[PDB]
Order: sequence, then structure tokens, then C-alpha cells
Amino acid sequence: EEIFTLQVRGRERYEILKKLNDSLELSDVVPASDAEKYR
Amino acid sequence: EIFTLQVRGRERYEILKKLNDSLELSDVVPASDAEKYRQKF
Amino acid sequence: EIFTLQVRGRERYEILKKLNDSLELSDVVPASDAEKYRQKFM
Amino acid sequence: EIFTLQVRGRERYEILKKLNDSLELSDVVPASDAEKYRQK
Ligand SMILES: [Zn+2]
Repeated sequence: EEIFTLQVRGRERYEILKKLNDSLELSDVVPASDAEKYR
Repeated sequence: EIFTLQVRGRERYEILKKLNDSLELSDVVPASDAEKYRQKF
Repeated sequence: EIFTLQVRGRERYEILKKLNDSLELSDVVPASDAEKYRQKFM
Repeated sequence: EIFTLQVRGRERYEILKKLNDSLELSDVVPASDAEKYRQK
């Protein structure tokens, strides 16, 4: 897959953005119908 | 422990809804299951 | 108009609020003005 | 300090870039100037 890079200033911001990235990754691979059941 | 956020405009709403929905999702999918879904696709 | 969002937790709320305010700022500052700030304060 | 964040896929890269550029802009715009732009 097409891989990209971002420079992030500050450690807290990196932690926040790394969490968003990982969260978005999971949402992309969980069918919406599975996701409504987990909710 | 609940707050409501005011969002001005549709484009910001969709971005911020998306992020919020995604974080909540990570709070309710089990670690082993999340891994399965990432392996699969 | 106005949309509202139910956010769970103080920490998550502060993060999404900061993001909201940052996107707002980005929308009303011209790119030309942005680069002037990015160059002079960094 | 500076960190490098790897992202897979165009969709996600664009969203995260948008957020990160936004965060950085608000680190260099004075509080006073920021509220003037919001009022304008
Ligand atoms: Zn399971």
C-alpha cells in the first residue's frame, strides 16, 4: 500500500496523532455492520 | 463523563464525527479481534 | 449552522476541541498569510 | 522534538496532514491575530 510520512512537532501531539491513525486504520477494516454491533 | 462539542460547518462536523466515531470504536473492539481485522485486509 | 457532538471523557473532549479550533483558524487564514506566519515564527 | 509518523493510504494521510498543518498554524498565529481572523 502507498506509504506516507508526516513530521510531528512535540511528543504529546505525536501521541494524539498516532492514536488517530491507529483508530482510523481499524475503522477502515471493520465492516460498518460489525461496528454497530460492538457499539 | 460526557461533553457535547459545538461544530461550526458541515466539513468540520464530518471530520470530527469521523474521528470521534473511530476512537469510540477502538474502545469497544477487543484486542484479538482488532488484530484479526487488520490481518484479513 | 451548528452541529453538536457527544464526546466521552475530558481528555478526548479537550483534544477534539483543540482540533476544532485549529481547523476553524485554518479556514479563515489565507494560505499566503499562513506561510508568512510559518516562516517568521519557526 | 520532532517525530516521524508513518501513514498507510492516501485517505488517511490527507486527513492527518490537514490536522497536523492546522495544529502547527495555530502554534504560530498570535492569540490576538487569531481572534481577528475569526471575527473577519
Ligand atoms: Zn473475540
